[PDB]
Amino acid sequence: SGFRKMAFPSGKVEGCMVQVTCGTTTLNGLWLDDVVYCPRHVICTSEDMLNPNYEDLLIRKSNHNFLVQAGNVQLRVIGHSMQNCVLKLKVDTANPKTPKYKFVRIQPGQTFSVLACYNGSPSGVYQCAMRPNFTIKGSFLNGSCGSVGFNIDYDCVSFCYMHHMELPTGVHAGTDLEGNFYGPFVDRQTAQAAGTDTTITVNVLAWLYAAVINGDRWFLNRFTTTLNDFNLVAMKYNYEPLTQDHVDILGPLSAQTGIAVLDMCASLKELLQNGMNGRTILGSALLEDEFTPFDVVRQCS
Amino acid sequence: SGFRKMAFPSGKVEGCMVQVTCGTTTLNGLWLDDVVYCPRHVICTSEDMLNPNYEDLLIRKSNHNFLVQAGNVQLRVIGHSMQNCVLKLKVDTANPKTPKYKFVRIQPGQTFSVLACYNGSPSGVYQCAMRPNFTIKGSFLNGSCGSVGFNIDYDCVSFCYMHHMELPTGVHAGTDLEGNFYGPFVDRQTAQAAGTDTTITVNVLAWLYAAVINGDRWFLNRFTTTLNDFNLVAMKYNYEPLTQDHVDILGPLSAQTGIAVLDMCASLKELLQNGMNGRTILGSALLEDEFTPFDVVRQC
Ligand SMILES: Cc1cc(CNCCS(C)(=O)=O)ccc1Br
Ligand SMILES: [Cl-]
Ligand code: NA
Repeated sequence: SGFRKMAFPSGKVEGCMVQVTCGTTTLNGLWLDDVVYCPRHVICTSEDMLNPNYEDLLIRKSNHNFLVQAGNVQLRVIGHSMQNCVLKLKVDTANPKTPKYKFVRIQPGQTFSVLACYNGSPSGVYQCAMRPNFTIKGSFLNGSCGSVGFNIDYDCVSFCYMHHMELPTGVHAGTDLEGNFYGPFVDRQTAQAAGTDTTITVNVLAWLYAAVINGDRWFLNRFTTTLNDFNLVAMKYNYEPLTQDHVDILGPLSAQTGIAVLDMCASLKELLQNGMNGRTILGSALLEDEFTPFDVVRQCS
Repeated sequence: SGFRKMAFPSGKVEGCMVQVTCGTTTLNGLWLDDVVYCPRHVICTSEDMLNPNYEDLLIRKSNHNFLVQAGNVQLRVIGHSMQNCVLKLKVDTANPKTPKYKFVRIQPGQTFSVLACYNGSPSGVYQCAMRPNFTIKGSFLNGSCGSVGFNIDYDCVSFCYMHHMELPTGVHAGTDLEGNFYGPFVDRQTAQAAGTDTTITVNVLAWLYAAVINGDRWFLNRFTTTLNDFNLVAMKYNYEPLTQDHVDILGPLSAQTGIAVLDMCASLKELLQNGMNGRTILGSALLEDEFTPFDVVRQC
């Protein structure tokens, strides 16, 4: 037993991290087959970043303006193009460490592992959720840009995130690997704030199941409720609505414990109103919302 | 900006994880050069659980009683020996993925990454600390036995923990990679209980210094304290005594932030007295004790 914020093993992704330099800017790229993926803002000077014309800045650029380094080996760039906010550098050599992979776009509430890198060198792994306001509460210092987020499904790496920038509040904004932003953000130096964030209700519920599975049962009660009743409470506390689909995804956990989602919703309703009466759940004084139902089943079963 | 329980990249450890089978028992082994390290309890059955005579059970085994599997490849055992509570199976192939490594025994309060593994397949990675009572609050199911804890400093993997057992309170007990247990525990399923756990005071202080660095000052006060007065208070909340060693260790974070170690100690005494009054520090509504002074300087 025990319950921890757990990342996927990072090794299949560590094998894909390179350093990309354009002028004075250095950051991380993802090397898969014969292409290196990195944020297009690597082509910007600090002057450029206030109002960049990426079209113009890039036609002015050529292959030789890009220094790709895989540890102690220079990769030769033989092509360059832009997909949305991502720069694709074609290289002369396929990554012999390319895993089975696809590019996937995640939904808010979904979790993924982040390999934090500095100078194309993997430094840390941590599990994140994509927030309802499309930011992530990561840990990123300068040179972190181009760090990626991923899931593993058997042998297949699903790449879902690339880090572009930190917002004024300390939270982070990035794209999928096709360079589409998550959330209403642009890759320019400008005034950008995260929306007011919400709590991922289905994830809180999943985590209450994890707590019960690990013997932390105090908050259970004899009561049940309804989606409509609960959701008027949720909306009140800046919780996402619980849909019937959320209820069905918790299904397995509802079985293994005998606590039906609206049964557990009544526990949660009461924690939102009355609080934790001091106590903790899985060594947290907060209602944790960065474990999905899948995460709880995966780690506990 | 941001502050997260960050684990080390697990890749150098993933290339060393194999499956070890003996009798009907399967758990994880660590493949470094021509040696596979696993818990010696792999050679026990039901009737050997309470009072295993390990020297007696191991002399009755031949090399071919051990089935070592690295993915699809079967490894050939050519030798076995026991060092303390760890079994060392010699194999005919050196692991070509062996990273630079060492074995270190850590002290309570130190942090490390765990790679939780089942059937020699890595399942996930998380950060832990050695608690003052010599347990770890891990996440471990049946079959995770022989999973390892490590640090990675400057490309060298420092192995500091191998998982052996879960105690009745749901916390975890293991050995260093020389097979010596952390704490008073033994590889017998005889009744054992960990000491009352305590909060790692030096870690809480480092994490408060981290809060100040990332721009949180709400919990500072105008007070200072003597070391001795701080300990008389902190022990009433089951906090570990703070030593002059702990004070020296915080000197850098003190100098970085301009707050004296004993001023920060006054702030902690007040937080223990008041709680957080509906506020958070680095996103926590509790006082975090699984970040070391070193960890806070690395991540920040
Ligand atoms: C002493 C000890 C023995 C065991 C024996 N394995 C557990 C079940 S079985 C019959 O498959 O081996 C485990 C841990 C310790 Br600690
Ligand atoms: Cl140590
Ligand atoms: Na209930």
